[PDB]
Amino acid sequence: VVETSAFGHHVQLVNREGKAVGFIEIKESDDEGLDIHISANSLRPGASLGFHIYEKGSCVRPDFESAGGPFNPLNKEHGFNNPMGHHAGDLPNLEVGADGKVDVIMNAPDTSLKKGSKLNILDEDGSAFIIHEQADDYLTNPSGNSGARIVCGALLGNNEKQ
Repeated sequence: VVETSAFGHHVQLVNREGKAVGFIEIKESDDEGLDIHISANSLRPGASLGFHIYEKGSCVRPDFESAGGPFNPLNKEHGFNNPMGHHAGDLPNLEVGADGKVDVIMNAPDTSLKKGSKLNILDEDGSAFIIHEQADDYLTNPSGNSGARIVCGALLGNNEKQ
């Protein structure tokens, strides 16, 4: 009939235009690196639905103490090979095209998300996942965007003591 997720409490990845409405379904395992199922869904356009750890707190920081986010200025050109050039700041491997079925669970640096605390990989910005600044929804007419903060999902664990 219907199914259900595993664990709870996660950073939902939704977009005002992306249409995405998945979530960060992490299911700590016990093998190597990680074995979570962080992949959004409910999309269509070749837009993005989040980004790599590059945000300060999940919708809990305006702009003052180290903005963070991506790098480089606006720069809205993107040319496979132009005289101007472009870089932006790298793009996440999750820009629709497969139902946002992008689950990273193969070879990891140090994703000890099975230590016994969801994701004990709290380093500067644990796991940040901002769902914005990307879209490229070829619509222009309704209410697309192609760059604008609306959703987020940066849940960077916090820990500190003497």
